[PDB]
Amino acid sequence: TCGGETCSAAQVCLKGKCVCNEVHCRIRCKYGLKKDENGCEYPCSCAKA
Repeated sequence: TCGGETCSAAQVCLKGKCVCNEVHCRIRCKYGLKKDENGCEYPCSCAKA
């Protein structure tokens, strides 16, 4: 575990906390990237607005 929590596939355990991993997306989107419920932009997809 990561400090009492399980990190999602979008996160990495750094210093005992789940944080979003670095973001590298090639798609170009009118409203930018979609965030999951932790705020992370993984997998890369265009946001609905």
